[PDB]
Amino acid sequence: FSKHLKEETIQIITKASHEHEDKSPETVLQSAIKLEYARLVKLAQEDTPPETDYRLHHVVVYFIQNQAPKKIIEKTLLEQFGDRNLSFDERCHNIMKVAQAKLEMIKPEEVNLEEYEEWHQDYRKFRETTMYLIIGLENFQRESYIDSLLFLICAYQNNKELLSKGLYRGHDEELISHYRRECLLKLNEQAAELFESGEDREVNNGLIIMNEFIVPFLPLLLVDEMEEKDILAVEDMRNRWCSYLGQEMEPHLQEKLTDFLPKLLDCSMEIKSFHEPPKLPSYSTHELCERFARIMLSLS
Ligand code: NA
Repeated sequence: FSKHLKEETIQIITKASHEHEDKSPETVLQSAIKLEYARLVKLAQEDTPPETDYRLHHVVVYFIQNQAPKKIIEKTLLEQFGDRNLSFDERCHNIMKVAQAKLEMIKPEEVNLEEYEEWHQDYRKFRETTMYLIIGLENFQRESYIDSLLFLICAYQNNKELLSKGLYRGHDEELISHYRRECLLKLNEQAAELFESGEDREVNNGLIIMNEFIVPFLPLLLVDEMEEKDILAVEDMRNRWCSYLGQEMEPHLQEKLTDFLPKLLDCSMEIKSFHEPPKLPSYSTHELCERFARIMLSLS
């Protein structure tokens, strides 16, 4: 469904046609599927730099690395060669009709439809998780920590869920953990700087950060005693806000602090924030790959 994929599909069909004297669409389609699978296996096998992730380029690379059933990969490839955008060109039109014909013949014994859809839903979630991560890091790099946090929280949770299904399902946990934690710490420091400002408008914004973002999401860093850097980060944030009470405070500011400080100190009763995830924009595969590369090359 892309210029790159449509042209890659036509190119592989033409290369397939040269493999046998018989040029029937049934013969060519079988050779084209074998050639395309081999092309995607090569991508799946490649050791790539951090800015490139061939799982983002094609669902079948994700399926290979995650050891999806062969018949599920085969049906996915048949759907590629049966796509209506192959319908105009003389080289691919009759192959496309043969692929559409074979898709109808597959029996539920060969491909369970719910299993097929589950695999494609995993890949959809992997792409969504990647975009949450991209936007989270793009905002982090711009020092826009509120937008960064909400997207990184979603990337982190999605990713843990994906990786519960298998090792090749998701993204580097250390990377997302680091930026989720650093984002909370930076946003907390921004809140404290505003709280100290002595300008009522800036103080109010610091308090919005604490009441709307830091206190509600603090439990996320406490869910796992094994995540020691997360636990240490929470203690550092709690220490920062208690330190104001080590000397006399102006009474109005003290009241605003102790309005939220008990909930910062013990968030065990409100582990779920019920906050809605931010919405993702629409995106192409090319855009997903380009933006992933760009943020990986811009890490700070
Ligand atoms: Na890579």
